[PDB]
Amino acid sequence: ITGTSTVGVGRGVLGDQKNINTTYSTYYYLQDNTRGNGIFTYDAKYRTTLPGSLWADADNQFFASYDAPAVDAHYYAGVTYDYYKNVHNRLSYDGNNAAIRSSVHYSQGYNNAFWNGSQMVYGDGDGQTFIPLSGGIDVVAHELTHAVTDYTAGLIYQNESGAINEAISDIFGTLVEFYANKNPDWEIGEDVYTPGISGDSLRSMSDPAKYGDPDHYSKRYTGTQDNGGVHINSGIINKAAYLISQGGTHYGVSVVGIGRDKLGKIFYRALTQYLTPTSNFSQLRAAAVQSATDLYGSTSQEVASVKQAFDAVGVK
Ligand SMILES: O[C@@H]1[C@@H](O)[C@H](O)OC[C@H]1O
Ligand SMILES: O[C@@H]1[C@@H](O)[C@H](O)OC[C@H]1O
Ligand SMILES: [Ca+2]
Ligand SMILES: [Ca+2]
Ligand SMILES: [Ca+2]
Ligand SMILES: [Ca+2]
Ligand SMILES: [Zn+2]
Repeated sequence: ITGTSTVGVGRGVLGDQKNINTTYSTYYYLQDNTRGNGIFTYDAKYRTTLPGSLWADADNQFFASYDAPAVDAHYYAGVTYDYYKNVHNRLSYDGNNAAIRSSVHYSQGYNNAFWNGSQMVYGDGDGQTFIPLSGGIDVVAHELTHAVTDYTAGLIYQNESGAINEAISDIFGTLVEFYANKNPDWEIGEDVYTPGISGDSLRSMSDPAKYGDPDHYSKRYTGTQDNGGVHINSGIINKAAYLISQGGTHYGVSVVGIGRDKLGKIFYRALTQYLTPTSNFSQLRAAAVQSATDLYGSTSQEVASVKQAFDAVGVK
């Protein structure tokens, strides 16, 4: 909508207070004009029609329980935008400042979030398994990274290319969380997962097996569930990226860590320069090696660590 840019204030899913960029035109809309061609947040009103209504507020103060998921979807979309701009010189997910749209209050008790080819979509959770999922910045960045992947490598969402697609979203969801530096970790979804269970998460990058996911190619799931286990076998790639960044010895294979920022540059380059829609784990390895070579040289520690990490998880 057309209006004058202004700044509102509200509270997130987790009760934290934050300023949000809004637009004034009779009402104050969740429309952030400071980032590319806008970040737009919508209210699905407990239904499944998308995008719904552009969020409209009467006084620019968003402290109601009902507003919190919209506050966080709006705010964390901006953080993810900032990450890709400042770290990877990328303007929005299509690299040309496409408008980022997010709908919250999707359905009733919906325990998920997703990028639907055009926008992000967040359920409220049933209050038991999930609270509103936009409250997890790694969830938001996870979904928005899917838009980045769809516009670049285009990894088919099935089998190994689908698991790479999932791993990429877990990776950059985690790196965006570290970028904001609020209780960051190598776990996925901890902030919105099981409010009644402390210390758990949806997946673990540091130790995929913690939740039954493979941490080695030999343990990969080859059935048909989950489009061939795209959310399961991602553990194999998640573990390799954890090892690249943090180091460790895994099934007796030692990996020297190189840090988070270099992991991001290697995988972003791999994602945008070398991966294709049908790429498999082995081709991901080659992409990661060629990216680290481009960035740091064939005889670098970085290239060596990329090689050690994929050996650890059994990807040749
Ligand atoms: O109480 C809710 C209110 O916060 C919102 O603005 O409109 C829908 C209501 O359910
Ligand atoms: O507020 C209610 C909400 O809790 C539920 O998700 O759907 C029905 C609504 O009236
Ligand atoms: Ca208000
Ligand atoms: Ca965390
Ligand atoms: Ca996390
Ligand atoms: Ca929990
Ligand atoms: Zn995903």
